[PDB]
Amino acid sequence: SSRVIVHVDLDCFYAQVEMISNPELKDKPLGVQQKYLVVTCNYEARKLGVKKLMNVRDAKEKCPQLVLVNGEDLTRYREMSYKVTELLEEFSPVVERLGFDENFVDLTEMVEKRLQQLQSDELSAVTVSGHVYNNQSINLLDVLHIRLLVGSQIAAEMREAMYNQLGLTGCAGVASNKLLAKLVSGVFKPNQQTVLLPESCQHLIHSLNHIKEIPGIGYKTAKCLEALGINSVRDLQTFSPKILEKELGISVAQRIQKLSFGEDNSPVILSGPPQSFSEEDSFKKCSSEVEAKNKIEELLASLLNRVCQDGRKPHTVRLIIRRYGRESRQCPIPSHVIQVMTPMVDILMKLFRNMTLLSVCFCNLK
Amino acid sequence: SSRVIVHVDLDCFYAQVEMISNPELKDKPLGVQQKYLVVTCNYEARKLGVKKLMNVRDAKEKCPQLVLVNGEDLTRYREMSYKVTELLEEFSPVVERLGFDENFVDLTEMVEKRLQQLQSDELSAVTVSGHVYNNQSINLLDVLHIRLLVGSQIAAEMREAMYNQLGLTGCAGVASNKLLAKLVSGVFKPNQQTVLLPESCQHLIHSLNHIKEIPGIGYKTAKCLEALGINSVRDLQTFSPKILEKELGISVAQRIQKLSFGEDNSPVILSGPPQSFSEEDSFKKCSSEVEAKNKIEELLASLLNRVCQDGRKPHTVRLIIRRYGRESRQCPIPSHVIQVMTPMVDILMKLFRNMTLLSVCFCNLK
DNA sequence: TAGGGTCCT
DNA sequence: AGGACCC
DNA sequence: TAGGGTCCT
DNA sequence: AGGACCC
Repeated sequence: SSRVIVHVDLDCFYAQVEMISNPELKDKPLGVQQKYLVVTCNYEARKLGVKKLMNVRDAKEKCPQLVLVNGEDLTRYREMSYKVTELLEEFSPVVERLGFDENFVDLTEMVEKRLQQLQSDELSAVTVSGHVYNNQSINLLDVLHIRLLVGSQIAAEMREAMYNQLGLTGCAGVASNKLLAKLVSGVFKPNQQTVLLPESCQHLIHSLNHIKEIPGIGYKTAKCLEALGINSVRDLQTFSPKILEKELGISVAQRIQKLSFGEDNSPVILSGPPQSFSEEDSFKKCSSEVEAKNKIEELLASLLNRVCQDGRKPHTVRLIIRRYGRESRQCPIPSHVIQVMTPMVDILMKLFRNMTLLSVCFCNLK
Repeated sequence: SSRVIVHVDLDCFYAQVEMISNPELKDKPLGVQQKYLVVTCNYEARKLGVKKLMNVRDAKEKCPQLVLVNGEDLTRYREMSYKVTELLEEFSPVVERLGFDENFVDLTEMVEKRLQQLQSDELSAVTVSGHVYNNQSINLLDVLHIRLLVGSQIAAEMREAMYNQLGLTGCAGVASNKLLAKLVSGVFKPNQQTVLLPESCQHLIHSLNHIKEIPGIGYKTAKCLEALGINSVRDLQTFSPKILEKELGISVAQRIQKLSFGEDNSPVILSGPPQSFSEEDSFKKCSSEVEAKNKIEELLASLLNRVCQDGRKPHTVRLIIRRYGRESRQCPIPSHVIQVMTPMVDILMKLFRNMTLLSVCFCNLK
């Protein structure tokens, strides 16, 4: 029943991809911006004081030289993101993506095949690769320690390969479920890896400073938990099941409470090809509601070649908006047109009618 | 690109199944009732004046003797319904169910395989089986006439088989798409079949007296079409695309207008096993909101053995209600419990809280 | 936030 | 269609 | 309606 | 979760 999961987390992904593109930014502190924000930056930059999501001022002006590169167009990041997942799929087919820069891989079957291959004696020579969370001592007679170490060796091989084959660095964490792998992958932040032995599972989970830090608990649940006095992970562990059950629902409640103990039985799901392709433009009020339809052909133009590219074709289109909350108009894509721009353009137009930012989404792929 | 579709429609299905069960009702006019209604009845009954969905009074008292059998419990109907579909699947794998007593089968591939088998001469001997809609003349040199006739021969074989193997009678209609097959299957109502040649497609579609009669157009669309002056099928054929587009949406609009011409490109979809299992009880106000939870264990008890039976197990439960409009509380089914009553019972209870008729639905099968 | 994406209700 | 969660 | 069911938004 | 459509 016990698993060996790895979580692979790429350092400052977009900046890595931009530094690979213009090398002259290698030494230089680098910010990737979209609109007014520095959504990410390389280490130099971060060191000289910057954070994911500061103002191109509160941050340019917080610092020198700061090179800015525009990262509005996600295309290259999205391609590199899939190169990484495909590489990890080669290790073990079941890989789950979480945004463009994180992947979970279930290493359970692969660890077991390795251990079977190892003869009677070299098993005592199995070592760790990377850090051991909390500096915990290994016990070579613990079968679970031996699996998690083999799991740290797969992880180092994945990271070596992502570096040798794609030029990317990244962190990894090995643990017995997704929550823990993800919590432990960032303990040694830059381009390193860590492995979580079971005896340190409470230490990790209690190293959190707020339940918002638990993946699975977002902006809302957190605000609600607060309203009940629950603030630390230990308040959530000890809070009353009932009262919680009867406030967040049995589902929400009885899952987030297991999380608070480090227990998480959710499988790593095979993500495979994406379920949708969309594009977007912000513009703090810039749609006169009228003129701004040209932005609509915009988005289509890019999308169409993406949607094409795939093979698979979309059976639904959808349009989305915001106001000086979002709204969406869903609709089937007419038969024969799947098989160019011009028809589409006008399906999207009336959709527009039936209704600070705009988007087209192509979904329901077949 | 042209298809041969059959639509198979069983006569007064529940009554057939009840007449097979108690033979003494064979000669006798038979009503199947659920609560206060005669949801269906055998021909004798219908003849001596009865209709699908009259009051057990406005109808018992509209007529003699009238035997009543309770059809609240759908179990036997549901089993016989699947026996019928499985039989038709044996002819050609792609069969779509529409409620418990109707099935569409795409006979395209099977008709073509038959025609290929027929040598050069016997092709002139191909005949029809059953009625030809509108008494239309056949043209043996029309490839489309020849396909639809072979299609009427498959249809007679299906009906013979449903009769010989399962004791059920029924109607069939063969046509080039689902709309037309379904419109034409009831032209000779009792236990007969009809085939639609293309030249009579407008005659059939114009034989309708209201656009509500077009499968695809329901209670709402109809009321809306009316609000625009559209009443006959010919008003809908001739109504303006735009105005219609810009009232029902492009999707709704441009599909129902094709229907009004007898054009319908929707594929017969393989229904396979069901996507959900649910049970229900009416009771014009009888839930004190409190006591009535016993009805909840009720429904579960039956369901559980159904859900079991299948193989596949449900990952979601859901509860539904009405008021002296419906409401549903959706929720995941806790891991380990999939693998009895007692846990469930209480998951359903709190669901109850977060909130003339009651139901449990098990869905999201895996 | 930005510019994506995913699953549930 | 909209809500919630993730990066 | 009753007692089911299915797909879309 | 609720709307619309079918039997």
